[PDB]
Amino acid sequence: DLKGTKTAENLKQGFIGESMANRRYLYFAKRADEEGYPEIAGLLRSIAEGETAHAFGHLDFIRQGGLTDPATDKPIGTLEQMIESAIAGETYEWTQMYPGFAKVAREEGFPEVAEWFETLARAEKSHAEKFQNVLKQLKGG
Amino acid sequence: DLKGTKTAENLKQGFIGESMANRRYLYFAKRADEEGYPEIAGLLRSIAEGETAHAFGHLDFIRQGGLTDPATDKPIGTLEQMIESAIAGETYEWTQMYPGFAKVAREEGFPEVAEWFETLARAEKSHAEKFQNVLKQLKGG
Ligand SMILES: [Cl-]
Ligand SMILES: [Cl-]
Repeated sequence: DLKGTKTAENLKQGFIGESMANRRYLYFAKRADEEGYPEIAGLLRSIAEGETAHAFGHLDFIRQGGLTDPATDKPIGTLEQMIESAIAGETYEWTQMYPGFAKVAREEGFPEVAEWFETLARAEKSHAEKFQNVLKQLKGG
Repeated sequence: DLKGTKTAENLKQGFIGESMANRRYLYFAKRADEEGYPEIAGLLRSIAEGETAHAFGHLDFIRQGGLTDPATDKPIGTLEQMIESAIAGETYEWTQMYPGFAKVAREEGFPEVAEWFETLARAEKSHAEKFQNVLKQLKGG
């Protein structure tokens, strides 16, 4: 009964925010590492494990409710569906999103940012190919 | 020169998507684990390390450009700023976001989802307190 509800939206938003929180806190922990704050770094890493649990619990409800992947709007019920979601998102990123970001970065006078986005387009293409090979393995039984 | 540009927006969007990709792929790897696909699971985990590198590189450009944290719109130049960003986001989540999500979940007839959001409000309150104690440690020199 979750499809089309505000609660469906809120689970998706929760997933986005918890995902960012884990990345942010681990990035902050690396700064603590460099500067010599190991107890702060360790606390950041442990809090980040909390954010993993929160993100994964949001995804559990999203699937239990027949809602789609926050990133791709594809189903993620089965493992094969999960890999198809990965392929769809990767294809978008390597063919469309990162090339477009690189072009705009060049247009706006940020060539180093553009080369980073071009690196990421190539990297996401490789990810897409790896996930396509996974799907072939799963569909072959 | 990045402030107010499309490239600033694109770095922020890139960070969001890479953050979700790492969480998604690790969630998918746990399903592969359970079902008995260890080579798929290991590949998912390795691809997820790629997404960490991509997310962190987006954050590097965001900081090098004097842009704010995608999650909180607070600066993240210094370690103290990073902890202040964590406190701001956590305060929002525990006081405002998760309580509101829980109330809406109850209004819409999803009591189990509501109890999950109430658990997360309490958890984020604890995170906020831990980060406040970190900031006190840093400001005390
Ligand atoms: Cl420390
Ligand atoms: Cl396998």
